[PDB]
Amino acid sequence: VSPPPPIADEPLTVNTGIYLIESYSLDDKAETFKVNAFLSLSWKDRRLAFDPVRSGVRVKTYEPEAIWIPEIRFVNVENARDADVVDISVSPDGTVQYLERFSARVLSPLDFRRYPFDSQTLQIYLIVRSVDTRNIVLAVDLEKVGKNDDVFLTGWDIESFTAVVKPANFALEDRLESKLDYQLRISRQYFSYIPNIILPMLFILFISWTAFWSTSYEANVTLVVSTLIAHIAFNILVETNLPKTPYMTYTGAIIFMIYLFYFVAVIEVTVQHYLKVESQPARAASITRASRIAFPVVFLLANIILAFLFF
Amino acid sequence: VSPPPPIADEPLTVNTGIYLIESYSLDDKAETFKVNAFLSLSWKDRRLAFDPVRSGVRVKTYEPEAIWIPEIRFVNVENARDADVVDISVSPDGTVQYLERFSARVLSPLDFRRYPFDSQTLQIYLIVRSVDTRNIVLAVDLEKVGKNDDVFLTGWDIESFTAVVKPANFALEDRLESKLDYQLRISRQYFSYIPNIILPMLFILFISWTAFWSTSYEANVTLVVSTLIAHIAFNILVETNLPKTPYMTYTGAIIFMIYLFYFVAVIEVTVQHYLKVESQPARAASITRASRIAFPVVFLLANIILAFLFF
Amino acid sequence: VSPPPPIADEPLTVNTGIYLIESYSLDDKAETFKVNAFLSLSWKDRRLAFDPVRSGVRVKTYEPEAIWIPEIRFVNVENARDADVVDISVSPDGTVQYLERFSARVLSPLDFRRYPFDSQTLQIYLIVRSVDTRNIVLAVDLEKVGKNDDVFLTGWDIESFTAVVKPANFALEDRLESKLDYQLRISRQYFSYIPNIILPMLFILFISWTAFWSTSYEANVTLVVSTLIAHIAFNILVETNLPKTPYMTYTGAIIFMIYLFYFVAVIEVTVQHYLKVESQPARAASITRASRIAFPVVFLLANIILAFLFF
Amino acid sequence: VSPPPPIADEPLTVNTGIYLIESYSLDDKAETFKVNAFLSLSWKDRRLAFDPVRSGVRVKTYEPEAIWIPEIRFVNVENARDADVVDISVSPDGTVQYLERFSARVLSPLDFRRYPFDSQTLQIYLIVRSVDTRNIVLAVDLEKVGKNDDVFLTGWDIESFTAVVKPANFALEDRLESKLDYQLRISRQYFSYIPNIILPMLFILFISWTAFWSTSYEANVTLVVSTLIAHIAFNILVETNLPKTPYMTYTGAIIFMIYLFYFVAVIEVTVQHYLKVESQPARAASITRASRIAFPVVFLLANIILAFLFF
Amino acid sequence: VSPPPPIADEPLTVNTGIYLIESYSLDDKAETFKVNAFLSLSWKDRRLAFDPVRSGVRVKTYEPEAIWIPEIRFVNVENARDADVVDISVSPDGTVQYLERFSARVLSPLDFRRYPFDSQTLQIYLIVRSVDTRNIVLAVDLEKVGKNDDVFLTGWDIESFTAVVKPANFALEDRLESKLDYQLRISRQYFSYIPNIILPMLFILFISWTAFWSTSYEANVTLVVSTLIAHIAFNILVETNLPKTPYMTYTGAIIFMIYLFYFVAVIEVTVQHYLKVESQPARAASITRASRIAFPVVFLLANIILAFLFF
Ligand SMILES: [Cl-]
Ligand SMILES: [Cl-]
Ligand SMILES: [Cl-]
Ligand SMILES: [Cl-]
Ligand SMILES: [Cl-]
Ligand SMILES: [Cl-]
Ligand SMILES: [Cl-]
Ligand code: NA
Ligand code: NA
Ligand code: NA
Ligand code: NA
Ligand code: NA
Ligand code: NA
Repeated sequence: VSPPPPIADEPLTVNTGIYLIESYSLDDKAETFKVNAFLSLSWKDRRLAFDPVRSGVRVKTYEPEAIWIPEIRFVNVENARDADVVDISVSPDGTVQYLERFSARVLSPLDFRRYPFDSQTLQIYLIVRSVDTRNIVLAVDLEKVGKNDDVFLTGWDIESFTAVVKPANFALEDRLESKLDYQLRISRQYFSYIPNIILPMLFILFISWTAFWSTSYEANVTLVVSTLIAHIAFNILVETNLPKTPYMTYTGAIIFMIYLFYFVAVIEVTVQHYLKVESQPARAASITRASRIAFPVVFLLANIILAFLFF
Repeated sequence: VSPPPPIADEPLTVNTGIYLIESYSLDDKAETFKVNAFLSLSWKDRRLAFDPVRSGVRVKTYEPEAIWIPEIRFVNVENARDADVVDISVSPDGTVQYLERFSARVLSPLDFRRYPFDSQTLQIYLIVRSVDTRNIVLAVDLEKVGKNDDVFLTGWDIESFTAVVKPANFALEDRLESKLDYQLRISRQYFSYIPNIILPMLFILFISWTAFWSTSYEANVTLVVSTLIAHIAFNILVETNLPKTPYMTYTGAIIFMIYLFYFVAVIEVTVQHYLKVESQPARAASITRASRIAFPVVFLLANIILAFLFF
Repeated sequence: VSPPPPIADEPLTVNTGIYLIESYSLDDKAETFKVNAFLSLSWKDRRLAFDPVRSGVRVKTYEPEAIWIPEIRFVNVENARDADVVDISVSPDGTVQYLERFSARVLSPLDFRRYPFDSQTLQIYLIVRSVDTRNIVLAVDLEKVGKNDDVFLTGWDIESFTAVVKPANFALEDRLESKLDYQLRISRQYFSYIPNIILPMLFILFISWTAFWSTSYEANVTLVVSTLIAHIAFNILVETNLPKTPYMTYTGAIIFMIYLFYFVAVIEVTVQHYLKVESQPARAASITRASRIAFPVVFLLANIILAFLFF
Repeated sequence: VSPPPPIADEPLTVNTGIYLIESYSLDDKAETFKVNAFLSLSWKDRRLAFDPVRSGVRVKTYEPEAIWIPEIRFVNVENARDADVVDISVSPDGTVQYLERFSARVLSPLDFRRYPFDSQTLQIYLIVRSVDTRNIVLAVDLEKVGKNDDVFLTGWDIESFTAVVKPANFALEDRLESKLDYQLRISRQYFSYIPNIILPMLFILFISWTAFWSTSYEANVTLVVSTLIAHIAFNILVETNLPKTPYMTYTGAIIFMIYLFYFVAVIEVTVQHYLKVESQPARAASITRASRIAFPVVFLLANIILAFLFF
Repeated sequence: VSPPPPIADEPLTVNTGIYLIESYSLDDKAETFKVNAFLSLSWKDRRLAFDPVRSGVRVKTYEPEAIWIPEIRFVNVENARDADVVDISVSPDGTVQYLERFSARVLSPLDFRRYPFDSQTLQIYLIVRSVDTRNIVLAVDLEKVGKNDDVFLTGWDIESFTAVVKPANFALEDRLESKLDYQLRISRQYFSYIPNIILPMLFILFISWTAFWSTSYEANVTLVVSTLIAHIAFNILVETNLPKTPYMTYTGAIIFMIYLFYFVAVIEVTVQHYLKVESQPARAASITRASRIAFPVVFLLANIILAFLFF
């Protein structure tokens, strides 16, 4: 089969739509999600036109093999989509109405700067390559763009599914390509991070500060080093659920800054002991009393400044 | 092939029946499960009718290619089901009796609020898309719905496998769709959680309370901080077998609350030492004696209130 | 093609055989194993009979497409088996001799009660569905049942591969089904559990009992709490190699019981200190002396009783 | 079909070009990467020549089945590439212009010596096997060699995508082979290694050196042994993201050397205590004072020498 | 198609050759490796013979479909190999020269007794099943056995790739089978085990022996118990990279024996304290002084004896 011939010198407009059935597996480390959806295509093929009076039928159904169908592909996919044709219908004027159900693993990068309080715009790019006989341009039929009410992405809130209606038309290996941008806007459910990571991490830090109400070097060393090791365990746990970013994340900044607090608590604990041994308990006392106020105050201001830079 | 033509203006009724052969791999984190079952379909095609006297045969067998078969799909699947046709039989009146054996990865959300004492209703949605010539409606043939007595879901108790007999008929991309709800009711085997997570977690907590019968600051600091770290290990272990929920789970609530007990034990241990050093052992004694009763009592009431809110 | 017609009213007997070449991937968590074997089928089709004098040939080879072949399936498989036909041979009388080499992931439940000293009977169920024209019954040809001398299941001892020669004949969706039970009997190689889990676990427990020869509360608290944490690490390690059972396992019982020993060692360590502080070292001395004998004795009797209940 | 016949004694030149659409999943442990690209092939087949007046078209399209296409393979792939033909265009001279979109898992060794500050040259080898009738030679059409502006390897900086234009022509099993080298030059984003591994590791080491300002053997033993265990956790974490190299890596060398510092800190802590007990606090004092300067100085020079050997 | 008919009563000799292109993913726990090679087959079929004078051609190319090809299989594979035919060439006498490029996951057991200083012989078994008309025997064409110089197995040294030229001819289900043994000889790159596991493990052990230069029970208990827990972490790490063997490995032996050293250090530490408390510091002194020499000496002799038994 050959593509539909033009009346003048106009390109062929293939009207597209995506309707999400199942959205799943957002892998933060891999920066990938899986999709199960309807892909609907529509174009005019004058060669397929018929008279509904003479033919009796108001619509004709065709097997993909019988008629010309445009080679439509996804750009940002891992492998070629698993697709199964559902229906092909032709109207009297020759307007073809194609529908397939597909499944694909989409590769769209994420912005972890505000993590776990981040929002994302997942991208799905549709593309068509022009043939030598005719140039093919993509279009968005908004009535056939959308999603199921049951569509759920675990640990995420699905905000919207829309399309950037104007295609990106460009040359690639001396042939025209028509790209379309479908956008899935989602926002992370930060809830569980609070009782599982944030609050346990602050509790261990506050436990280290009880060393400011103790003269016992041996006990202090145990308090600050034990809690420091539990902080290393949280840092390791957190970095396992994220990829290696060339920038700092919100949780990353807080986790890093808390090391400085532990490091300075060790210097305080050391200085206090050294002085007690040097028979200077009075000077050691002043530094400990100051630390009781200084540590929570510097922690609160530091966190305010960090939240300000990130939000 | 074309669909069966109607006598009047009635829709085509495709009678369905899923019979579970194998139920396996319920991944709590992914909220998916895998199924292996028989799918049976039955409809009338007057075009296939024959006289049993003239043809001799009482039933005719057909290859899927030879006759019209409705395009039946699962809604909440990851990818299209792996299916293999077992038999196609036609009765004199033209009643077709289709049977296939399939396997699919079903995606159905889980409610972790009462975990590990939760029960679920796993959903399996069957669907058919109406053609322009005729509208197709699904039906449940209850004589052909069921499961093998050997069907076993590891770590779960299979309660029932039933179907919501009235289909959800609705429009989707200007065509009628007929959805059916098959339900697999299961309940978690909470047994192993008791000797592996719940009881070890309570033992370490009770070990921390032995600090209320000790005047040794150094030993107390070791007791409470060590057990706190083992509690962090259990929290990390528990959260690895579950997804990130925008709500609190039963085990989650208990695990979180226990941090508050450890935090308050550290303040008690600190206060007791401070007083002993300030030459106030009498006041420190009263607080320690009170803690011996207060801690187990507040723990028991808190747990009663939590069980009440969750069950 | 149609099935072979009967002489009288007798069912068609399909003679079966399985010869294992490769057995691998016994996942204890998934309760699955993978197999690569020969499936041999044999039946009489009188329509295929020939005279060896007239035809010259003593045997005729057919492509699967050319002749009728029974639809044979495995019951307890995850997905349909990957099969490749090796040979199809027809004798003068019409006896067909089919042979294929297949690979499948078998789902057969395991009994972890005596773990890691358990033995299993892995099940492989072969099934055939009767057609409307004729009823098909399965049979075991013992000369074609067996296993390769190289067959090795990692961490397991392969005892036998046999077949329960009498099929389970039953009705399923108003048609006859003939099921056959092939059994692979295996026994776990418990060896490595001794130097890697059992002996390290007993060593840490015996190290905790050295607290019965110490008056140092601070050292005792370190001994019992440190070793308790190493016991938690072994419990976590052990439960990762097993699924969640609704019953107690041998290792499970021992691991759990050992927590009680640690809990009671903490009470002893606490009581001893309390008394020393109360200026009652004599009473504390009696309890410590008793613990030295009591702890290993109660541990030995408890373990004898447990081994008795489980073996 | 047979290959194109020569005019004289010249080999057939198949012009190639790879245009990267997606580059993802660079696994350091496996030394693999995944690619999604355009493969374009072009050759002359005079047997396909046509007159456009006669044909009614200026460019002919063929299905792969219809015409002779050279068997082009990748060398360093795990399995055969997943390819889908996009277009085949024949011009009146007989110039075939083939285009396919493929995806493959490329196996290429990585040099971890300077890790995590390493740069790589990923290799992609194209090959063609000569037939008995004609010898096939590969060529690079530079106008068809490029990469999409969005191509992003997570945790890596993509520097260039080029081709070594001169093929490696050689004998293999008495037939000519024409190999082409496509190179992807990338450089690791070392950023995250600094706040997640390097700085936490140095902080714990500096915490161990606070033992040089303490006379408390019990506290010192806790300081040096605790931090040593946290260093073991970092070493285990680091070696999990890398394969086993028969050479030393930069991070590997630093991680190893730091063990020597911990080992010598333990000897210092031991010597200091032994002397204090032997009533020689003066000698112990000199060694401790020297250690305060010696340890950071020897650490700084050692690191300078290491950076010098590796960069 | 039928197999080539015999002149006498001689079997058909199929000449084989494997040429490795890619050898990768040796997974110790699964005892598997993945291979990507060339499989070349050659046999005489007198029916395909031609006169080069009359036919003009010196060689004829055939599609697999057109001529008889022997069903060649691998024995020790997980699934059937992914193969793609490269070329089929026929010489005047009727000598067929087949060539395919395949990929397979080979299952060959490994001997971990000397681990990580082990060497292996990975075995690849080629097999052919004789038909009723003729018996098929395999042969090795040494000129077509070999490997690419770039072939690299990560963490392993490839020594040789050879074939056991005499096939194992045997009966299996009353038909002859001709097995061939292709051997890939490899030796582990033990290098990284030295700075990552062996040396860190010895350092922690030597740190435990500093307890022999301390009278401080509290410090000793910390030294020996802390280092014991780090030894448990190395044992857990090591056993994760290996399968469960019914025999002892070299690393396994050393790791196990080191537990005995820790156990005896705890008894020494306990005895020393008990004596000091019983006002017997002189007796405690003798035992401690002896332990300083005894422990490293018994460790050195034990290790010599172990290396001797294993190498
Ligand atoms: Cl696609
Ligand atoms: Cl489906
Ligand atoms: Cl099957
Ligand atoms: Cl390829
Ligand atoms: Cl094979
Ligand atoms: Cl034999
Ligand atoms: Cl034979
Ligand atoms: Na088409
Ligand atoms: Na059909
Ligand atoms: Na301590
Ligand atoms: Na057949
Ligand atoms: Na071709
Ligand atoms: Na053939």
